[PDB]
Amino acid sequence: SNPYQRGPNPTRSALTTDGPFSVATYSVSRLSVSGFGGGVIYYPTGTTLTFGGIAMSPGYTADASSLAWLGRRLASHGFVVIVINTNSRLDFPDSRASQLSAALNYLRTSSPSAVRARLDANRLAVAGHSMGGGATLRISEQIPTLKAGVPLTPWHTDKTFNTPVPQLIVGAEADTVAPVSQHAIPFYQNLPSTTPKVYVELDNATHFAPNSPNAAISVYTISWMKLWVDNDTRYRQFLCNVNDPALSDFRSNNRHCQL
Repeated sequence: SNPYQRGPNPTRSALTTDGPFSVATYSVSRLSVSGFGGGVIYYPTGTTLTFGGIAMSPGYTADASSLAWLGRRLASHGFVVIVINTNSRLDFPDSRASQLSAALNYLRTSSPSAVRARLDANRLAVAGHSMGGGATLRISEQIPTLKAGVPLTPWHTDKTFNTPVPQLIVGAEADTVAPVSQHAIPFYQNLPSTTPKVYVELDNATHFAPNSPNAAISVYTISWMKLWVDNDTRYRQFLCNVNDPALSDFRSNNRHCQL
């Protein structure tokens, strides 16, 4: 019996809409926190259970609203999610990584009591778009107790990240901002061979696909978070033996397909 398992047995279709948990939102004002620019918390309501936490970073120039659909999507599947605003819209990936760390500390320590009541403070993960995807890789190096990272169409000047944190990297096949041959794929290849890793390549997609509702991004992000944050092996089925019309490529070392 897995004490972290939440929700009914999944289907692929179920991972393309908001999940079964009702969601509350809390706006974190810039002037109320230090180390990051505030943001929005999405968290489950109507429940006595606790859930893992996820911090998400937008990309260059963007704010938390650019990932609002995804923060709510994840929270509704059973997670406490903070989507950050950054100190400056022009912050680069390593700065964003520091701010994700500050946001996770805040989430665990100083967020509203109703948020902390829903949070298992020890089961945490990260995701982000573009420069925020680079930040996801960087913070995974810095905090190797994180349970998972999901870099979405990631961008970073550094290509090698030494982390044991399982990563599912989403590339956009037709990306010209962070071309997968120069960003996503090198990131995937250069992670340690012993780290569980997946590369999902969205067929014909472009750089800003993650900022709009996207069924494939939802399926793979929920599944990776469930598998690693909750140890929920019911989600292996979406990550193994994959033949998905939305994808132009799927690569993995398949460490996640077994215990």
